[PDB]
Amino acid sequence: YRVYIDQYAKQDYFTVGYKGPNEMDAGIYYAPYVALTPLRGSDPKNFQPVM
Amino acid sequence: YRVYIDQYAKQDYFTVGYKGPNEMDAGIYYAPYVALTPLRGSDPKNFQPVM
Repeated sequence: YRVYIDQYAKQDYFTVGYKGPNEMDAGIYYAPYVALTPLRGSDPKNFQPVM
Repeated sequence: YRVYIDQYAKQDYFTVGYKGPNEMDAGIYYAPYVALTPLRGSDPKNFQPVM
């Protein structure tokens, strides 16, 4: 058993899981799509940058 | 006669015109001044481009 802490835990528990060898056999999928595309800009009224 | 169609025609008609050899001699003038200067930008509120 790989024991991962849950550092933020409101009560107490343990969740005994499963992870197969595949990334297909999981039980939940985190599927990224686009990752942190940074945007920039500035508003010409005050000329002070936003991001 | 140079017979041009008017492809958007409400009732029907023919307009017999004139165009001289000059482009000074017409009866109406389409005078361009600037042409489709494209403009771009993005509003820093929502960061989504406008054109």
